[PDB]
Formats: sequence, structure tokens, C-alpha cells
Amino acid sequence: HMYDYLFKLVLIGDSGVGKSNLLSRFTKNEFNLESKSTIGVEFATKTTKVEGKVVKAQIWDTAGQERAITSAYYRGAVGALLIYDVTRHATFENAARWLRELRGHTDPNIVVMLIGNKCDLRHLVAVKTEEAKAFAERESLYFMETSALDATNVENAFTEVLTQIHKIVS
Ligand SMILES: Nc1nc2c(ncn2[C@@H]2O[C@H](COP(=O)(O)OP(=O)(O)NP(=O)(O)O)[C@@H](O)[C@H]2O)c(=O)[nH]1
Ligand SMILES: [Mg+2]
Repeated sequence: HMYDYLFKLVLIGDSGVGKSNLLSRFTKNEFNLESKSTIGVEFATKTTKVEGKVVKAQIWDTAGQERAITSAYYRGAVGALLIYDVTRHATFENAARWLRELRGHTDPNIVVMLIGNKCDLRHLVAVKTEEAKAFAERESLYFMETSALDATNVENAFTEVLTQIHKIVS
């Protein structure tokens, strides 16, 4: 293989938090203004040079609501983005219930990052950054605020994960 490492990452979080757009903004630098709820499981790939070595991230992406294929979706996942909508406090509370789901199906030592998405909708921010920092520290998660719409921190969040995974694995 051309790459040194192949890291399977999963995106989870409630419907409409922007998971699919985060991905397409990372892989294909596009903001899908015309997005729609995801059917089944979609995939995407990116090959990066962190460390001076070749990393092929393999990103799985599924919808938020109504399963049983939870099974294959999480299996072998080695990093995860836990994404909530910065303007809808309901999506941020459900993060712990996603975190239990994610944890019942992965190794305790995967790299997990909490993402607060849509940080551009600044006048509707309904979740205090400090409260999300609280949940992140309480649960040993990484933490970022992102905007898929204006690319803010999207690259930083994904690479950060991928670097943190390699340090475990070397
Ligand atoms: N303002 C703004 N809107 C965003 C951002 N990211 C996503 N959205 C909006 O939120 C909606 C949901 O995006 P989408 O990525 O499809 O959500 P999802 O989390 O993938 N949903 P599902 O779980 O059902 O697939 C879209 O209408 C999109 O415009 C962002 O950074 N900023
Ligand atoms: Mg989607």
C-alpha cells in the first residue's frame, strides 16, 4: 500500500447538525447549499501528510435518526467526531447519549473530538462554549468550534484527530 496508515473515522450527532457538510467541506472543499438528510451510509477518503508520513483517513457518515447496522458502522473505528449544532441546545444535550452509543461499540482508547458546528450563525449561538468545554474535559474529549459554511477549523479538527491517532499507533 501507498499509505503507511489507514484510519477509519466516524461522524455522529443529531440530524441536521451539519455532519455531511463538514465532511464534504473537508474532502471536497464544497459547502453543499443543497443538502438533504443522508440515506444509509456514505463514505469519503482523504490522504494527508502529517508526521512526514502518509495517512489515508476513511470517513464514514450516517444519518442521525431512524439501524441495527450500528454493528458495521462503528466497527474498527479509530477516531470519531461528535458533532452538535451550536444553535440548538437539544443537539448538545444528546451528545452524551451519542457518546454512550459510540462507547458501547468501540475501543475505550479511540481519539474522540466534540465538534460544535455552525459557529458562523453567531446571533443564534444557543450553547455556551464554556459548557461544551466542561463536557469535553469531564469526558476526556478534544473540542473545537467549526463552521462548514465558512470552513472555520474544519481542517484543524480533522488533522488534529488524525495526528492524535498516529501518536497512539506508532
Ligand atoms: N449556517 C450553517 N448551516 C450549516 C452548517 N453546516 C450545515 N448547515 C446546514 O444544516 C443543514 C444540515 O446539514 P447536513 O450536513 O445535511 O446535516 P447532517 O448532520 O448531515 N444531517 P443527517 O444526520 O440527517 O445526515 C443544511 O441545511 C446545512 O445548510 C454550517 O456550518 N453553517
Ligand atoms: Mg447527512
